[PDB]
Amino acid sequence: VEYRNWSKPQCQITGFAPFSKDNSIRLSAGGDIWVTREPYVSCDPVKCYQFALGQGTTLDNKHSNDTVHDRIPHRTLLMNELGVPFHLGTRQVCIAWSSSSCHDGKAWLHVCITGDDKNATASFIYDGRLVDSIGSWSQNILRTQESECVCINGTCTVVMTDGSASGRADTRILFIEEGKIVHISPLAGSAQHVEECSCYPRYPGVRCICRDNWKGSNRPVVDINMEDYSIDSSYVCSGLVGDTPRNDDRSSNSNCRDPNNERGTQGVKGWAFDNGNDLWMGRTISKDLRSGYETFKVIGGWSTPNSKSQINRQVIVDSDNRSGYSGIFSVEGKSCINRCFYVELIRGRKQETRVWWTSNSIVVFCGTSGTYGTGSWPDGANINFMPI
Amino acid sequence: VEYRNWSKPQCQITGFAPFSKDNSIRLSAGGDIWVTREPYVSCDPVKCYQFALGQGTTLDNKHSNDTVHDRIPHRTLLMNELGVPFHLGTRQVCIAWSSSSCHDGKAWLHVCITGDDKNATASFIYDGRLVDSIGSWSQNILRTQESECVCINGTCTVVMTDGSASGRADTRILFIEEGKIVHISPLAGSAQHVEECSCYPRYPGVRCICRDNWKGSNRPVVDINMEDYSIDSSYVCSGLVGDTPRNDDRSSNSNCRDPNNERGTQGVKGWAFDNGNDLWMGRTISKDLRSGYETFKVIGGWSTPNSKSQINRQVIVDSDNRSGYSGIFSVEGKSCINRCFYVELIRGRKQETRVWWTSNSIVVFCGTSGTYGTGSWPDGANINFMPI
Amino acid sequence: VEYRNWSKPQCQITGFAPFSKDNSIRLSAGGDIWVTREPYVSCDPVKCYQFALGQGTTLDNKHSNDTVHDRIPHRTLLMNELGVPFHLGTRQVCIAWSSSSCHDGKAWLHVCITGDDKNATASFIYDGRLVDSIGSWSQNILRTQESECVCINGTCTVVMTDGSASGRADTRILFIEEGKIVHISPLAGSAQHVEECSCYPRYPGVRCICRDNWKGSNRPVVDINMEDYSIDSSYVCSGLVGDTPRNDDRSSNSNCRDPNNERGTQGVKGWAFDNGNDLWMGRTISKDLRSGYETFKVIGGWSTPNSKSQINRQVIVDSDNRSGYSGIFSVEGKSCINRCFYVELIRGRKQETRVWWTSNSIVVFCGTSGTYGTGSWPDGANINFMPI
Amino acid sequence: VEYRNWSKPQCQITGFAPFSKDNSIRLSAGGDIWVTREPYVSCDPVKCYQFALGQGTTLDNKHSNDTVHDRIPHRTLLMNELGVPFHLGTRQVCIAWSSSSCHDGKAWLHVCITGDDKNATASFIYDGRLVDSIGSWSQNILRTQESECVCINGTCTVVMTDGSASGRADTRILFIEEGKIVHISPLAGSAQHVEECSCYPRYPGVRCICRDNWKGSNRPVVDINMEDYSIDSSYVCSGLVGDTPRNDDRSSNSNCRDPNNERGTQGVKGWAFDNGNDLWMGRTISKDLRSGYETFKVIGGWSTPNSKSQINRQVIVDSDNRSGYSGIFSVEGKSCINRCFYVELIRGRKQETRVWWTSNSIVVFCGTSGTYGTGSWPDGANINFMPI
Ligand SMILES: *[C@@H]1O[C@H](CO[C@H]2O[C@H](CO)[C@@H](O)[C@H](O)[C@@H]2O)[C@@H](O[C@@H]2O[C@H](CO)[C@@H](O[C@@H]3O[C@H](CO)[C@@H](O)[C@H](O[C@H]4O[C@H](CO)[C@@H](O)[C@H](O)[C@@H]4O[C@H]4O[C@H](CO)[C@@H](O)[C@H](O)[C@@H]4O)[C@@H]3O)[C@H](O)[C@H]2NC(C)=O)[C@H](O)[C@H]1NC(C)=O
Ligand SMILES: *[C@@H]1O[C@H](CO[C@H]2O[C@H](CO)[C@@H](O)[C@H](O)[C@@H]2O)[C@@H](O[C@@H]2O[C@H](CO)[C@@H](O[C@@H]3O[C@H](CO)[C@@H](O)[C@H](O[C@H]4O[C@H](CO)[C@@H](O)[C@H](O)[C@@H]4O[C@H]4O[C@H](CO)[C@@H](O)[C@H](O)[C@@H]4O)[C@@H]3O)[C@H](O)[C@H]2NC(C)=O)[C@H](O)[C@H]1NC(C)=O
Ligand SMILES: *[C@@H]1O[C@H](CO[C@H]2O[C@H](CO)[C@@H](O)[C@H](O)[C@@H]2O)[C@@H](O[C@@H]2O[C@H](CO)[C@@H](O[C@@H]3O[C@H](CO)[C@@H](O)[C@H](O[C@H]4O[C@H](CO)[C@@H](O)[C@H](O)[C@@H]4O[C@H]4O[C@H](CO)[C@@H](O)[C@H](O)[C@@H]4O)[C@@H]3O)[C@H](O)[C@H]2NC(C)=O)[C@H](O)[C@H]1NC(C)=O
Ligand SMILES: *[C@@H]1O[C@H](CO[C@H]2O[C@H](CO)[C@@H](O)[C@H](O)[C@@H]2O)[C@@H](O[C@@H]2O[C@H](CO)[C@@H](O[C@@H]3O[C@H](CO)[C@@H](O)[C@H](O[C@H]4O[C@H](CO)[C@@H](O)[C@H](O)[C@@H]4O[C@H]4O[C@H](CO)[C@@H](O)[C@H](O)[C@@H]4O)[C@@H]3O)[C@H](O)[C@H]2NC(C)=O)[C@H](O)[C@H]1NC(C)=O
Ligand SMILES: *[C@@H]1O[C@H](CO)[C@@H](O[C@@H]2O[C@H](CO)[C@@H](O)[C@H](O)[C@H]2NC(C)=O)[C@H](O)[C@H]1NC(C)=O
Ligand SMILES: *[C@@H]1O[C@H](CO)[C@@H](O[C@@H]2O[C@H](CO)[C@@H](O)[C@H](O)[C@H]2NC(C)=O)[C@H](O)[C@H]1NC(C)=O
Ligand SMILES: *[C@@H]1O[C@H](CO)[C@@H](O[C@@H]2O[C@H](CO)[C@@H](O)[C@H](O)[C@H]2NC(C)=O)[C@H](O)[C@H]1NC(C)=O
Ligand SMILES: *[C@@H]1O[C@H](CO)[C@@H](O[C@@H]2O[C@H](CO)[C@@H](O)[C@H](O)[C@H]2NC(C)=O)[C@H](O)[C@H]1NC(C)=O
Ligand SMILES: CC(=O)Nc1ccc(C(=O)O)cc1NC(=O)CO
Ligand SMILES: CC(=O)Nc1ccc(C(=O)O)cc1NC(=O)CO
Ligand SMILES: CC(=O)Nc1ccc(C(=O)O)cc1NC(=O)CO
Ligand SMILES: CC(=O)Nc1ccc(C(=O)O)cc1NC(=O)CO
Ligand SMILES: [Ca+2]
Ligand SMILES: [Ca+2]
Ligand SMILES: [Ca+2]
Ligand SMILES: [Ca+2]
Repeated sequence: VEYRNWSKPQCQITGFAPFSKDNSIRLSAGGDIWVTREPYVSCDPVKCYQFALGQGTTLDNKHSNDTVHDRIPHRTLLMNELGVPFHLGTRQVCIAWSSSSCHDGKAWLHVCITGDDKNATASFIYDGRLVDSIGSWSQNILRTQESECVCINGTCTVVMTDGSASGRADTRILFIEEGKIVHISPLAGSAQHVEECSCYPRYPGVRCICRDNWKGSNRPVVDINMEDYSIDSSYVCSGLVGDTPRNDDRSSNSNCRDPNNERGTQGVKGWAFDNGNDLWMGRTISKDLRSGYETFKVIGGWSTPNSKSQINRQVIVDSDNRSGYSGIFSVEGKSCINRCFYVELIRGRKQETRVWWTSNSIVVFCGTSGTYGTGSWPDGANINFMPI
Repeated sequence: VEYRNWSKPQCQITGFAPFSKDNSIRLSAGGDIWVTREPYVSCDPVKCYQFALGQGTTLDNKHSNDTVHDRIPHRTLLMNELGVPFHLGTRQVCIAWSSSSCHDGKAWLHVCITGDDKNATASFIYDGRLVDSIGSWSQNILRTQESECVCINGTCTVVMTDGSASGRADTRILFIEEGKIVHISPLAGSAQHVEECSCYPRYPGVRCICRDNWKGSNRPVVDINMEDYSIDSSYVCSGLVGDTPRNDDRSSNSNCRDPNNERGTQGVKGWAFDNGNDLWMGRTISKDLRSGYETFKVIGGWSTPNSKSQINRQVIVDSDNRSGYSGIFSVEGKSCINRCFYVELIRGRKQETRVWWTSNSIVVFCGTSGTYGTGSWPDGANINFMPI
Repeated sequence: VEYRNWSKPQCQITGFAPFSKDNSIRLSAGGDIWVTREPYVSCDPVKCYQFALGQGTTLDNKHSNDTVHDRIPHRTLLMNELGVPFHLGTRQVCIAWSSSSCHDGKAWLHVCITGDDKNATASFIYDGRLVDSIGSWSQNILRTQESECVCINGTCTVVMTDGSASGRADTRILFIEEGKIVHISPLAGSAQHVEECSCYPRYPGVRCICRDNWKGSNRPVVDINMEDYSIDSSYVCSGLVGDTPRNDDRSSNSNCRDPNNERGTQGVKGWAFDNGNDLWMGRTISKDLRSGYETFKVIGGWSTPNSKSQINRQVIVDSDNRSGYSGIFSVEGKSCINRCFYVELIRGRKQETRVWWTSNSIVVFCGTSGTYGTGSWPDGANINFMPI
Repeated sequence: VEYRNWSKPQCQITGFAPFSKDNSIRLSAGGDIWVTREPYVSCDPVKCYQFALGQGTTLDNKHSNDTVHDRIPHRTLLMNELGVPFHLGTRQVCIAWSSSSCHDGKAWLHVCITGDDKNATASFIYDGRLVDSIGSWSQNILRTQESECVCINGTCTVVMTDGSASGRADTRILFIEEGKIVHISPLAGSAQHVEECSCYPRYPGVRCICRDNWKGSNRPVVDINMEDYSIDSSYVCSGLVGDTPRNDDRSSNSNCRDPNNERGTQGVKGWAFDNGNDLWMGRTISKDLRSGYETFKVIGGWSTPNSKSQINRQVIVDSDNRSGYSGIFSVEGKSCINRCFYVELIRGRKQETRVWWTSNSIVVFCGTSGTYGTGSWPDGANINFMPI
């Protein structure tokens, strides 16, 4: 085998077509299915798998009550082939309440994180074995992407943070090269608060549209140069803007340079990608809550400040139901590296209160230069038939 | 590996012998088994798998109530090795309420279809990755075979339709060549309404005995020439005729040229194949309802109008119980390409009303030049022990 | 790969050591486990698997009531790796109420039998695909071994019968050579009623200690010469004698030539093997019922009429609980072909009546030249905790 | 493939980072999970698996009542990939109430033990097939490690005992070389009662920190020279001392030469390893009960009598909950052979009495030269939500 060096032009996509869905919640009312959160999908050259931080339990387990909590010593990273639900036969690849896996092209790398918020650790399991580790620097919930890291020629770069939800955090980018961290670079550029990045190969570099829990609705962008370990950062030019909550199309702004300070203290993991001066992106159809999810093309959104010229939209999840976290994921084509996204459909506590558990099912569309109709693929679980 | 080029003489079969059965419904009253419909089986050179459009749920899930509906955003294409039921560990290969998979001889192709009836899309997932897509042309339930497409030297041909259940539809045949649609040809020949075809390799071409929901009981035939992308069509010569409902042996007819207009607005996916001037075929033992299923050889049925000279019959499913959809499937032998069929044994709503769910189990016999007894292999599930 | 030609001296065993056990019944009261019967184990060069004719249902399924019946259209041949129970994820390799599988050394052969007792068929699935078939000759429950057939250089020989439980049957031996039956030879020798043979390689031939439901307690022996397709037959010389029911050690006899007519109309699948003039063998500890199971070495038992000189006995299953069918199975060693056996531990109806189901779990010891203690490994399921 | 010859310098570890956890008990209240005990993990060059002696049942099976008993004919050795719970789809690799598996570098070896305490046997299944066996020598619960044996160049050494819990036992070390026992050597050195050893490669030899149920809290050490089949033994120099029960840090002692006779009649499987004159080790945080588990580095602990100079400690399992057995396990790195440990988290009868079952879940950290925070990863199962 050789390493993934991703040297192929990004495909010229026309929009998004359907790819996977697992009905996990639907099945949960009639099968021993896990109770996960903050999911994502990644693929090795031959096939894809779906990741998710389970709650160390099943929906029918009374151990589901209080599944809202974000970090318990029992959150383990599950890993199935893309399309097969998290049934008792699922492998818990490692202990972690926050993660990121990528496949250098020879084996898998799994940034797994557990422990006290104040003082947590991060295990770097590569090729099944624990190659290195690192500990909490700012002694405050050392976290990472909750999406897949990316590798180019042997080095895989994961951007992690440790600092303060709504406040100045110490974000840095590790260059774990085959399990062992070969270098660490503090965040450069303008960005004011990088959280849970959605990264993707941009030969010869890596680009990340992230989050910003501090004071921006417009998405942060963290560019890592693979050549010299450098870093740069900014924000998306898009005027539409995509985080949640956010202001609203008419009254939202961004200048690619600073946090817009428009309902900013807030967030949800999102994604996006350039293409010429344009920006393929997607956000919740709702601007206050995580309901529904749309995607569209903002002509100019990449290179021109506050552009609100939208186009090619699509309802992935109708507005009348829940959405959630969202990341990106690439797949090498025979001629070009395609772009794909997934959607976390969360159900349970806080929003819906009939139940005492909080799990989620996924949905994944993929770039396509072909044609396509219209639809809305929600979770589908009747909360009234659900356990608890 | 090389591609399947199917250049082998079709075996000279004597009848049909037993091959698989999964008791899915039987097991459903005592196990987390899925709730599928419109099943089929296909095989790559080494082994076979069984497909089925599940209802994004299990029989015990209250989410089973109303499983009668044909298309919900939750229907995903399941895929197991031939013989292992759709238990929670089954992979949902893609989102689709209508499909067709084939294996060019190097990897699998999966025509998956979801979305609004009015405007649906069709994803062409090949080798795990989404290679292309196409959208609804007549803006009316873009559908396909619900059986396996066939490939010769690299090009795989699936015939799809989009138009009007009982009325003129726009049927066309795509030539997806390794995920990407390399050509599309509108239906030629006489045929008046091709629906859910059962196709099979007929080196150097592909032949399809399909359905006809408009005005025929006799089965349509769609021949695709692989050489020039052409098309031709007609109807089976058989006087016995095999759709449902249909008239009845004595009073049924066909002339290989036009819809017989004998209870025609009606249908069920069926299959058949030539052999000299003869026609191996199978239909429900009942001519009004889908109960039971028989097979036999009509001497002349292929090349001579309205032939009712039957022979070599066999009861696969006794008349006293349910049958359903049915397709064909080929398997390369060491010297000849064998012919095989499967039977959808449906249970649940509308017909049986004790329950509120509608699932099905399969049965599959395969051509054989050997000897064989007689039997009847139904579903076997006691509807009185069944959930709901 | 090459074929198994078994040219190695049989190991010089000292007795039997433990190998597998699946606790299937025990697990059945707390898991979706199948309801099988007439089990057996076989191995391909690399590993072993365990076979069993399930009842097309689980113990918790109400579909378990009446699982006593021997042949229903729903009995399918299950196949797991040696040691993993028949859980919903088990593959139903084919439809069959009587079978025999062997592995020529390149792929598997599965003699599967279903259909009407009067007129049943026998599918010969080889390398996943149906290669041939044969139909019922004496129009009376065409059956076979319920153990593994054996192959030498490409030809695999299964001995089947069709005739009359307690009466003259037409037993014959097929020489299915890679799926296709290359020859059939009627039973020769003295034997008066061969039923469900336990066969084993005896380079360059195959030997079978079978059953005799007609008028013998002493076991039949069917030798097949691979060289010329011939056959020969007789009975074991052993005076101890091992079928059930049988007379009793003191008053039991045999002369290697004729049925002893000592409680003969009766049977249970058993096994045994030579070694010089001696005979390794095993029978139920009880001589009327199937309770318990023992093994021992009869010095002379092979070559000398009515020898009752026993030695090296062992209680595999203590007398206070159920046993059942039993077959043999070989395994190639690095220097010699080892001999192994398995024991069907049946539970359920007729004998135990608290329940309405009849399933079984297995136990398997294997030859050993080493040392070993003593024990008793029964089923272990508390019938009072069991479903129904 | 080649054999594992382990010729690499042991890594220079800084402490322990998280690796796996299976939440088995947590899942048991909502899934068909097995009821095991005395677990362990081992890895072949490519990946790891987790072993455990199940109780031939599930927690929901009424067959769980009385799962406290240590040896029943139904205890079978389960084997899953590291991270996937013991769900019905788990393979019972053999019959055994005491075991040890290792992988010579070409295939697996499984020392499985069952039978009467008085007269038990030990099957040596290698490469799937039973290669040899041995019987009970002192006719008293022939037992072994309950951890993984180790192999160097083709010979795998397991140290077994048979004798008297609290009294002089006959411990010996077998040198099973590819299934067949090529030599046996009685225990040499000073050690007074070796029980369930935790062994590890120390090129060109093997070292074992074991137990001592007789009259020591300080751990026994059994060194096996691979070169000449010799043996040597002693006790750890550490003054901290790690068994349970034990005296207490201030008042505990050891001189590397004799049993300390400090609460000695007692035990629990533990582990430890040298590093220069130092000793990496771990024990329960409690000195009377098995609650909690800690690890630390005793500077000098290896080469200097009664050293109590501790350092680098860590709470793996907080003191407020249960721990249990513990073994070691090695993993070859790209440059050095890393050291790892696992912790048996037991739940059920005797200690906790709300329930009638006694199962356990595991936790596994692995050596690391990196950094790491602090945490406590217990079982997590709310005994009040648990079955029975
Ligand atoms: C491909 O296919 C699309 C499908 O797009 C998406 O449509 C779904 C529904 O919106 C969405 O959830 C799914 O995920 C698809 O991706 C084709 O067009 C689209 O489909 C429908 C119908 O054309 C549009 O749906 C809207 O939402 C309501 C529910 O479906 C519907 O009621 C809305 O219509 C109201 O306005 C119409 C005129 O537009 C009017 O006739 C009615 O009055 C109607 O009723 C409301 O209005 C009144 C009060 O305000 C009262 O009558 C009554 O109380 C009621 O509340 C609306 O139609 C969807 O927006 C539409 N267009 C698009 C661009 O998606 C599309 O043909 C094709 N396009 C592409 C690019 O492939
Ligand atoms: C191989 O084996 C076949 C098996 O073929 C199929 O038979 C099953 C039953 O029909 C079918 O479900 C299964 O799937 C097999 O594939 C051998 O022959 C066949 O088997 C039976 C018996 O010979 C035939 O079955 C028919 O269906 C009824 C249920 O089994 C049965 O009652 C029918 O018989 C009535 O007529 C007979 C004479 O034919 C007469 O003796 C009785 O009176 C009987 O009773 C009814 O009639 C009266 C009122 O009308 C009253 O007595 C009473 O009220 C009752 O209702 C009939 O026998 C099946 O048709 C038959 N033939 C064939 C060609 O399949 C076959 O030997 C062999 N063939 C081949 C090609 O391999
Ligand atoms: C290896 O290990 C064997 C184990 O062999 C098998 O023993 C188990 C029990 O029989 C069997 O189920 C398991 O599968 C093993 O494979 C060692 O020896 C064997 O073990 C026991 C004890 O030595 C023998 O068991 C017999 O069965 C009864 C239950 O265990 C037991 O009660 C019987 O003993 C009666 O007789 C003894 C003297 O023999 C006497 O002291 C008592 O009185 C006892 O009690 C009954 O008798 C009276 C009324 O008749 C009353 O006292 C009271 O009411 C009660 O009913 C008997 O001991 C087993 O037979 C024995 N021998 C053998 C050769 O297996 C063996 O050491 C070693 N051998 C080898 C070849 O490896
Ligand atoms: C990396 O991160 C460690 C984490 O180490 C371990 O800490 C967990 C809790 O002990 C453990 O279960 C987990 O597995 C970790 O591996 C960082 O430091 C450690 O964390 C905490 C806080 O610093 C320490 O925990 C102790 O245990 C109690 C529960 O957490 C806590 O209440 C204890 O504190 C009592 O003393 C403090 C001063 O120490 C005082 O402020 C309070 O009064 C407090 O309250 C009790 O005392 C009074 C009565 O006696 C009353 O106030 C009241 O009734 C109450 O009972 C204590 O803090 C843990 O020991 C600590 N240190 C270490 C070295 O682990 C560490 O920063 C970093 N280290 C490394 C090497 O990476
Ligand atoms: C990126 O990876 C590809 C695959 O390793 C490299 O291209 C291959 O190697 C040589 C030199 O380019 C050619 O003969 C092959 O035909 C190439 N493979 C294919 C599929 O075209 C490529 O050089 C790598 N490096 C860069 C910088 O792109
Ligand atoms: C159809 O496929 C077969 C397999 O690729 C082709 O035949 C093989 O290739 C060469 C030329 O025919 C022969 O030496 C081999 O012996 C053939 N294989 C076998 C199993 O016979 C065949 O040419 C393909 N093309 C056509 C048009 O049939
Ligand atoms: C039985 O099978 C074995 C394996 O195919 C044959 O022996 C091998 O082939 C040649 C000729 O004997 C030797 O160089 C190899 O060393 C043999 N293999 C082994 C493992 O010894 C053997 O000839 C076959 N035929 C017969 C009649 O025994
Ligand atoms: C231990 O095992 C290794 C692997 O088999 C042996 O080293 C390899 O073999 C030759 C001779 O040493 C070298 O060319 C290879 O480069 C070695 N492999 C690696 C990865 O370095 C080694 O000799 C074995 N024996 C001993 C005593 O260490
Ligand atoms: C470790 C962890 O709590 N991850 C999260 C997951 C979801 C959410 C969320 O609110 O959906 C938040 C966090 N935490 C943060 O991002 C804090 O800035
Ligand atoms: C997509 C879809 O509804 N497929 C079907 C499946 C079964 C049936 C059926 O009636 O069994 C019908 C359809 N639809 C049509 O064929 C309409 O002409
Ligand atoms: C097909 C079938 O019934 N197999 C059997 C299995 C078990 C038994 C049994 O009685 O255990 C009997 C049979 N049948 C016969 O052997 C009749 O001679
Ligand atoms: C075979 C067996 O009983 N193994 C054990 C497991 C656990 C324990 C235990 O007490 O945790 C004890 C034993 N037995 C012994 O070690 C006797 O010295
Ligand atoms: Ca924000
Ligand atoms: Ca019609
Ligand atoms: Ca008899
Ligand atoms: Ca002790």
